[PDB]
Amino acid sequence: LSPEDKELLEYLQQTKAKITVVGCGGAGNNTITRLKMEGIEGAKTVAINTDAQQLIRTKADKKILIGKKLTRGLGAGGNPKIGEEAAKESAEEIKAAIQDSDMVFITCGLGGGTGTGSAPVVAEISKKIGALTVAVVTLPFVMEGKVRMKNAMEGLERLKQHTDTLVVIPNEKLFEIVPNMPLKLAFKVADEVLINAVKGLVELITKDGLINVDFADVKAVMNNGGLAMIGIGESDSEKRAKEAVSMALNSPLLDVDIDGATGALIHVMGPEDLTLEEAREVVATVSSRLDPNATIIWGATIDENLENTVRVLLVITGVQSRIEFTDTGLKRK
Ligand SMILES: Nc1nc2c(ncn2[C@@H]2O[C@H](COP(=O)(O)OP(=O)(O)OP(=O)(O)O)[C@@H](O)[C@H]2O)c(=O)[nH]1
Ligand SMILES: [Mg+2]
Repeated sequence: LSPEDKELLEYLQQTKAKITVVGCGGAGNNTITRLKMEGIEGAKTVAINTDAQQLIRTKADKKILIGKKLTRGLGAGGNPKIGEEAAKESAEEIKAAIQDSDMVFITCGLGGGTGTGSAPVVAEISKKIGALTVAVVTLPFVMEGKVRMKNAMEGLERLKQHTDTLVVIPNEKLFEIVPNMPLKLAFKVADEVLINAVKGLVELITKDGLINVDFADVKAVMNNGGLAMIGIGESDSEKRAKEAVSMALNSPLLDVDIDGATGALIHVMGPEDLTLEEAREVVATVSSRLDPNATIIWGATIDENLENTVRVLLVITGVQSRIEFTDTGLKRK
């Protein structure tokens, strides 16, 4: 290289796109494990919990047992305050774990004591170190009781204070996707949605695809994405790309008016025969449903575990004005 170049390269050296995914509580830890085992691209995984037993059986690049002096390696028993105090107690360790991150993904299942309580603390620390802070969390099933939904919503309120974009997935809507779903499989299905949402969002930024997704653009949109929701769809039919995005746009997980949506992140995933043309048809379809001033970031990657099905992950941001926070869950305005 040359004097100018060599300098630049060195510059690229220091700077980067350090992404860290943090899972809190059992649900959060279970998510991290899958990401680690199936190997999420260009992202560090961190699992944190008060329950040492859940944490020891968890797999991640780093593990932080929080609340040692407070919970003595035991869970929070559903007490959000314990999870908060515990996270506060381990603020330094958490900070060390996510230090130097350009972006931090906080994932957990709201409703318990650790995830609900610690998540907002990890988020605050994440912002203090200057990382684009994004959370992907789930709301509990109705069958879990009002108390769980209350703590969840309360935690969703605290969380919204420290995040740049807060993606919320209502588990209850999972029953609308698969009506005859056996109870013993509810959480196995939720696991799948969570993984597809987090991995899908992360790899959209880190995985080489048929088109380049710029990190600066991703910042611009997530920096103030506010409250966000997702849509998932896949098809192998004649118009696979057309059906997939149609499914995603009609997904019950995306329970809200998207016309006022400020932006969107679209991740098209398919087998080796995936073409840029299909990707564009997906974007075009979504583009018409949102405000013409909305910013749309999109990518398209090959997933060899797809055979001949195309998958579409939709993330609609800035929809908090079309939503209201009740202790029974989110309600459409
Ligand atoms: N996807 C997924 N969701 C889960 C699973 N188990 C729990 N949930 C959901 O996640 C919510 C929080 O539960 P946990 O993650 O177990 O709780 P925790 O954060 O560890 O908190 P404490 O046990 O009270 O210390 C529950 O209300 C369920 O909605 C699981 O294995 N997978
Ligand atoms: Mg626990």
